[PDB]
Amino acid sequence: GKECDCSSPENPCCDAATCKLRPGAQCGEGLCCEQCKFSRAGKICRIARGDWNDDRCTGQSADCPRYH
Repeated sequence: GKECDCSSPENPCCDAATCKLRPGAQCGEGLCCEQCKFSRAGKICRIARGDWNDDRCTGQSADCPRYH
């Protein structure tokens, strides 16, 4: 599988030995993740352009997906 919580091998929020959150933070990298923390759900992890469901950052998500 793949547990690379982050993509940077120098990030303090993740770990290179296991490519995953090293500290007790809540994320290694994303658009809705404070310095080692999960933003608050109901947040905007992106901005669609016409009609659909925005990428409301979840209370357990740090990056942002994409529907359109």
